[PDB]
Amino acid sequence: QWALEDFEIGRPLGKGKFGNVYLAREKQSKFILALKVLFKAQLEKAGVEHQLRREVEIQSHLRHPNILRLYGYFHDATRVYLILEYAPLGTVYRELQKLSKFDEQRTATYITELANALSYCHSKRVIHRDIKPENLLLGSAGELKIADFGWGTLDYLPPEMIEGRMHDEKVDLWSLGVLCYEFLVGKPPFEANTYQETYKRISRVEFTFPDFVTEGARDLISRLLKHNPSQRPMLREVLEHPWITANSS
Ligand SMILES: CCc1ccc(/N=C2\S/C(=C\c3ccnc(Nc4ccc(C(=O)O)cn4)c3)C(=O)N2C)cc1
Repeated sequence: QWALEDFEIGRPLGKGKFGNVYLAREKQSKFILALKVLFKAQLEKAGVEHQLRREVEIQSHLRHPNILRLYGYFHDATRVYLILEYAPLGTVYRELQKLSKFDEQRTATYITELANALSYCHSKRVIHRDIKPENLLLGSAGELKIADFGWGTLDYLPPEMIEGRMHDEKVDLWSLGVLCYEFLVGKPPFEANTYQETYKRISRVEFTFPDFVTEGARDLISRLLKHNPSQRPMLREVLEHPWITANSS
């Protein structure tokens, strides 16, 4: 429906595996949004075409305030364009870097926001979203927005996905643990200098806490980071968790 001639392109906002995202404005309405540019040549030399277009026509039907919206899309001769919600306050990564680590209120708040977004995805049968801080954006009121493109790094993957086995909903509860830890500590709990070592650290579930992490947070993270998926909580139970309810908004 749309065309490139409909939009005025602005400053760059980020670069992903598949393309660059620019700030953009639609002329008729003056609507501010983000526009992504994917070269269909680059897509077909990695063999990723149509693998993603499934997710494109899925994302389209995912309306939730803690998930970045995909308004629509179109293609010219040599390229493909995605019209997406623009998140004013940038990535959670950029924010985590400035501050080093987040306090418990900000952290629990993001975990609540994440949980609701994931609980929503799971109701719509969408499983395993890549929620690295680099893929988390911040809306105008500092509200978290899940913004990934997957359907490299092991840091957020649970044992089952790295060890080849089948997985379910509860993958996303491991990730919440990894992120609850990374928000408070500043570094994910299984970080290492090599792929091969992170693999072991994740497999053997070898994480430790700095002195400053509270016993309530040690509890939640410990609950979320279980090798056996069955043992992990439900998202309801995470939102119910005392440490969360105490500090969250
Ligand atoms: C909706 C489905 C979707 C999700 C993610 C996608 N991939 C993206 S989005 C993106 C960046 C992006 C999208 C929307 N809003 C912002 N907001 C920002 C970013 C940076 C700054 C800043 O540093 O000053 C300020 N605001 C950034 C991206 O880089 N990729 C790969 C593509 C489609």
